[PDB]
Amino acid sequence: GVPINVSCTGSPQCIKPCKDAGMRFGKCMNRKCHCTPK
Repeated sequence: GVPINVSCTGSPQCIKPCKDAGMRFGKCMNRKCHCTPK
C-alpha cells in the first residue's frame, strides 16, 4: 500500500509504526515495512 522506511526482522514489527503514522495494518516484506492505508 504505502511503503514506510522501517527495518524488519519479521511481519509483527510494522503493526505499531503503521498505526502511529495513520494506517490500518503493517505487513512487512524482506527487511522493509508496507502499510495498508486507512
